[PDB]
Amino acid sequence: LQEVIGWGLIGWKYGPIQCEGLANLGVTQIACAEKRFLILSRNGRVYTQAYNSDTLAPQLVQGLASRNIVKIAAHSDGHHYLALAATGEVYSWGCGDGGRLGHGDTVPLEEPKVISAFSGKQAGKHVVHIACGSTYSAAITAEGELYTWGRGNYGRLGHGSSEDEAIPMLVAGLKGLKVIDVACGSGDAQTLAVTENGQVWSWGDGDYGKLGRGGSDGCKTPKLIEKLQDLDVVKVRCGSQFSIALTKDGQVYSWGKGDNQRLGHGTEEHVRYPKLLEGLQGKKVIDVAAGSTHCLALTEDSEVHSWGSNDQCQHFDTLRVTKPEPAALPGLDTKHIVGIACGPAQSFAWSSCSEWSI
Repeated sequence: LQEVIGWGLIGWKYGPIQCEGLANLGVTQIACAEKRFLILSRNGRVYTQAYNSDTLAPQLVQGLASRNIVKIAAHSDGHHYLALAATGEVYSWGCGDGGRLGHGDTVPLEEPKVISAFSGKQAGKHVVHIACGSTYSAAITAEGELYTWGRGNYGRLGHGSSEDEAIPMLVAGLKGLKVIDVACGSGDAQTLAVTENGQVWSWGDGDYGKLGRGGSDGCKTPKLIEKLQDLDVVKVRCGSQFSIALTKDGQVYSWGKGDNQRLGHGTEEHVRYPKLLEGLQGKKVIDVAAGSTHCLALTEDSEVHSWGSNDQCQHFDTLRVTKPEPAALPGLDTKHIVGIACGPAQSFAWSSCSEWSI
């Protein structure tokens, strides 16, 4: 068996715990929502489990059996889900408020439904990435177009207004650039994106300087993060009121709200421009997972570092209520971890499910 480790506020357990129930599935991805998480299996099925259930027993998400799912998404402060099929179809379910499901109404859905706006597309118009905010959604096509939809407050969708959209809408401001990553926030939310030239963009609410251009002014269309504009950034992430960027050469920058040590720089001052996370210099980071107020980082050599809030034991290596600076979690160096994920009070890490790796 693959190893799947979890810790934090988990209701099935009487530090880190081995989740054999999840290992049986062959985990490739985990998307953490607010009360539950989705698990994608090697065979392209999707399962769901609540954090606070008495029993660990992931249940099959019905309505996807037809298709081979290759990506899932959800947001750690959210109540809706996206799933992406190998053939390109996008499914959505959960809460419908503000049009976040993308079906042109605000009806909530117990079961996955195809977003017909993305069906019947031709080649480079196929969706290849999906993302959720707390109240909105995004997707990227193979050509590099970015579509957003859902709640529009503070310009989080990037279309020059605060209008909600129940149907996916092209982000015109990036038309002409190839978008390769996007991340969505919560509360008064920011949105971040990365284009193939390695430049980085932000828009939405400006509180705590999470947009990365000083002060706290928001904006309603995508704008360049000038401090990152010479680095080859390849991924972005959003936690609650803060932002993360990761370079091709494994450096990490965090900025935004400072409370509860969520930025990892060692104090709780808000940081209004992207700042290099010194605690990880020397390590080559290959992924970062941002929960609400805590983060994990996976390195090339398979170490798993964490920092931030510890109000709910998100960090099993510290007794104090925060973990100010990044530091390797013990026990995990020897397990060949390849994936990490964070919920609002939860963290997961897994090794590979190839029966060959085992």
